[PDB]
Amino acid sequence: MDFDMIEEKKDSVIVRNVENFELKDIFDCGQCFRWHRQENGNYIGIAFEKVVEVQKIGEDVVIYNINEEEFKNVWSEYFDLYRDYGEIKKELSRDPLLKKSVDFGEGIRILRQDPFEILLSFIISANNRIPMIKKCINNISEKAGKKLEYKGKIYYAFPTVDKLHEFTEKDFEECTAGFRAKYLKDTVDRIYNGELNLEYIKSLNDNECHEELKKFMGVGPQVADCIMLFSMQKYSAFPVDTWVKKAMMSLYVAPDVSLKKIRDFGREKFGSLSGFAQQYLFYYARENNI
DNA sequence: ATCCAGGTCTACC
DNA sequence: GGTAGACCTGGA
Ligand code: NA
Repeated sequence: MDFDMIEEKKDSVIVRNVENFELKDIFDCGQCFRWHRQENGNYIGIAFEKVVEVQKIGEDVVIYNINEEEFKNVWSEYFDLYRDYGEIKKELSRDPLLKKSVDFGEGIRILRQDPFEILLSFIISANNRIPMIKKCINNISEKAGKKLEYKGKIYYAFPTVDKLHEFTEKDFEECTAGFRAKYLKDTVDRIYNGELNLEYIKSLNDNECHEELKKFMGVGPQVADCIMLFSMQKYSAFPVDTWVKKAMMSLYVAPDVSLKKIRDFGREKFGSLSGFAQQYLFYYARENNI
């Protein structure tokens, strides 16, 4: 694990001896949409019906608004703290072409997020800009999510399946999902009536999981890979969006290679570490606007 | 303006 | 199996 012990305080939990953990790298690498950077460098986020604030001071991480029981059963896995990222980076760095990207995002960790929230979040992500994606997700939450209080402000949890099933296509359009509104409505319908079961899909091996996710309207090869990587821990995923495409064309493939060929090339080369390789590549490419 | 952003769906050889 | 057009929105 990438930490050694924790200390439960009155208003938070302190995680000691943390390694491969930097706030900007984790929250701004593209994998999540409900974490917001604070003036002081901290980040406040909403996940699993809770508001959490995270601060990094030296080798210690302070997670506000949670206790030890919550750290053990929810947040330790949320931050993927049981995985040794030093080994991941060591293996990937054997490839000189990946070195610069790994060095740039040394503190990245792949969060273990909720399948339902992630499914809808990435359907919204298609042919969209992150700022807009964040707004749409928060609007959806404000419209039907549970009220949460933290430091004088009311935050809204992501809606339950039952509450989201109450949405009409127009409701999604109002939250500004654009043309994706119909996809979100259809998807929530299939989750609600049980046509597709997320717990079942998450239990499948990487390839079968990917195929089932593509059954959802609005989900293609890229969105499916994001969903299984970010909420189902299927690490052979290699989501090829515009940024990863650019990164791969700069290092491994020609400018006329299809996205499918790029995905297959990446998965073949990086294997079980494809998802991690993709994140370092994405973050470097987007931040440096290659 | 025309293109781009965490693409996907539809029509079609 | 592989491939041009259309598609909400809004900052550059
Ligand atoms: Na689909």
